[PDB]
Amino acid sequence: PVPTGVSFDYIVVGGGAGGIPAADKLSEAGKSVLLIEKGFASTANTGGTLGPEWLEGHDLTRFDVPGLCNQIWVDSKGIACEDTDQMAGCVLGGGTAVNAGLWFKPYSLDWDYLFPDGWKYNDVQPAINRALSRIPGTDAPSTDGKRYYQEGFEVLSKGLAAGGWTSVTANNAPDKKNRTFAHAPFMFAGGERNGPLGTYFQTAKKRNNFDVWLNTSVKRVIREGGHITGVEVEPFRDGGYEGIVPVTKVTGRVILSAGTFGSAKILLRSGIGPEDQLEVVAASEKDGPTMIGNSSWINLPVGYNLDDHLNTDTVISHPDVVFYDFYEAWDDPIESDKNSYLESRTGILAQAAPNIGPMFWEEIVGADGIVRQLQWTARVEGSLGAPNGHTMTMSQYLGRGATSRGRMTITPSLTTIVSDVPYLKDPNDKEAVIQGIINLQNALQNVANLTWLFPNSTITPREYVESMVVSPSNRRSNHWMGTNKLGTDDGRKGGSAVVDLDTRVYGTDNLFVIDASIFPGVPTTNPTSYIVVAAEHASSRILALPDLEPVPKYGQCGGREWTGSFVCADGSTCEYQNEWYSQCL
Ligand SMILES: Cc1cc2nc3c(=O)[nH]c(=O)nc-3n(C[C@H](O)[C@H](O)[C@H](O)COP(=O)(O)OP(=O)(O)OC[C@H]3O[C@@H](n4cnc5c(N)ncnc54)[C@H](O)[C@@H]3O)c2cc1C
Ligand SMILES: *[C@@H]1O[C@H](CO)[C@@H](O[C@@H]2O[C@H](CO)[C@@H](O)[C@H](O)[C@H]2NC(C)=O)[C@H](O)[C@H]1NC(C)=O
Ligand SMILES: *[C@@H]1O[C@H](CO)[C@@H](O[C@@H]2O[C@H](CO)[C@@H](O)[C@H](O)[C@H]2NC(C)=O)[C@H](O)[C@H]1NC(C)=O
Ligand SMILES: O=C1N[C@H](CO)[C@@H](O[C@@H]2O[C@H](CO)[C@@H](O)[C@H](O)[C@H]2O)[C@H](O)[C@H]1O
Repeated sequence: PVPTGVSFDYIVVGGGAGGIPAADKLSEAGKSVLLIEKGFASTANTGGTLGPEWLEGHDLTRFDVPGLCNQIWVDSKGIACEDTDQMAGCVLGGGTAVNAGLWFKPYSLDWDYLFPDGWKYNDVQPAINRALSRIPGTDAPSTDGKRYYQEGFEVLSKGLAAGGWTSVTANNAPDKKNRTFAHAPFMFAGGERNGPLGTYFQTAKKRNNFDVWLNTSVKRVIREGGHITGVEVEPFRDGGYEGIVPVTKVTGRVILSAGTFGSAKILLRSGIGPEDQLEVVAASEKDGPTMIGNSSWINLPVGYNLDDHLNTDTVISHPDVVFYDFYEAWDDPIESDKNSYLESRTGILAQAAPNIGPMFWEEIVGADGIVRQLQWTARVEGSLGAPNGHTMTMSQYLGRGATSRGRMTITPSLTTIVSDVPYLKDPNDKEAVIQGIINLQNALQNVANLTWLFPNSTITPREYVESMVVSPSNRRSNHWMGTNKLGTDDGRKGGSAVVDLDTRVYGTDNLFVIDASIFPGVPTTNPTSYIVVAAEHASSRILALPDLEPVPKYGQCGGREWTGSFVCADGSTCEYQNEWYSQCL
């Protein structure tokens, strides 16, 4: 039930990695900010209560404890988003509430390579410095600075060093991403998940010019032509709001932080995206009758440029490797570990599940002269059906420089699907994957008693890869990006860009997108830190824009090539004439 007289300078939709820092920075500016979130309170510091019984009374939830982070894989109900075919957090904090918490200071090349000018490394470096001040990493999240069950790590790390790879502290040497290995850095603090929920959101929630609406889903933005007047909400759970909440007249702005799939969905429901997809929404049961008319539609490649890390698992077994069962930690945690975590915030439970071992990287020049970026995540766990005890999984991510891309589309149910699988469309992407496995095998070839289970010694790396099914189900990294791509090439004219350098949606004066969806591709690394940095950076670009200026009566307020204000001065309205012209009348 949305209140009589309330409006906001900024409305930020979605409480994830993009939305929380954006809403924090914008409310820090003194502007009035409303953060609308689908899900409910998650970590205890947001007032979340949800978790196992051994946490009861200890001021902790399932979202606070690093060693419980893998529960999401066996118990996601009411937490994971249901309007997508992939894995996403639909609680407050979004993906940062449920992810493994890996946190990386950006590799400069990622911004220089992926982004146009104004977003290159020189441009976002102040933003990088802000994000890493708010959240420095720690590669030793146990509050005593000790690390636990490192047997496996020491196995692989010693192996790698002998193979010619160099130890770094990853976030002290962000740019050393080639033939490098490191202790895994996390956004944890005080032995707890922390992150954006622990920093950005906490400073925000203290401000009286800041408001959060939980349990509230944004159906779409309401707009007259290219000017968004408000956002339309319905309760996702009891205590959510039903209605249309306005933004400050003329001057007010909306930011879509709902995620690569969620923000794209909202745009489509708002009559922004490819014709065929808008036409799907228009035909739909839920939205057909109330959708904005097809003459107000803005055609942008929403859902194109779908990107993710290509994940390829590898498994080894070594006798010194010690498995820890983080799943049995949900119900019946080993008591001394329960104890050191609850009293001291120390021990294996202050580390993310499963035990996340050496982190390492290399860059491989392909036949096309394109440098492709590999990241490996070693963790102590079976993967391909290898048994859990002495195994370690080594997961290769194919990152920046990969050329393959997919597409997201929307169902008649208004749920999103990955309908064009992104991975390995281009042969040189595959070559990098194969070469990386070969390269790793070379590094680890002198390690005694080390066994290759996956691929086993009788299968070549090429054969091993060639055998694998290429599908999001077994190959996704849950790093989905790119559906609202940021760029200078206006999508209305056939370009690939959904939003411009200020993250403004082409065809609008006040609508912006800050989340994973704007990245032209995936970075070297687990993307959360990058997404926070992009929010630091985008919110500053937005904050430095001059206030929007209404058009005088008879002036042009719209059209398919219009760059300007879409909103009219008092005493006139924007009126559509044709696809190239709207006038204030
Ligand atoms: C479990 C898993 C493991 C991962 N591990 C790592 C890791 O260790 N480190 C790393 O850097 N990254 C990791 N990631 C990647 C990461 O979680 C995402 O890339 C990142 O959090 C996405 O940022 P976002 O702002 O675009 O979207 P999100 O974080 O998903 O935020 C979207 C938010 O908007 C809300 N929302 C969505 N639609 C609507 C709507 N219509 N109305 C209102 N609210 C809405 C959602 O509930 C959610 O809170 C992992 C993620 C997964 C799922
Ligand atoms: C959002 O919805 C959640 C879940 O429906 C509400 O959280 C529950 O609140 C009741 C009583 O207030 C508690 O007994 C439950 O333990 C809570 N569950 C969880 C998972 O937190 C929450 O109150 C709602 N929030 C708002 C603002 O309406
Ligand atoms: C990353 O480091 C490795 C090793 O330092 C580089 O490997 C060299 O690659 C060139 C061709 O790309 C070969 O001709 C050399 O013989 C390789 N040297 C070794 C020791 O393997 C690799 O090129 C580096 N990657 C990038 C992108 O700079
Ligand atoms: O960034 C990530 N970080 C973590 C850690 O690297 C990954 O979690 C892994 O995700 C796998 C599922 O894809 C699980 O089988 C595995 O146990 C779990 O640790 C996650 O899928 C990936 O997106």
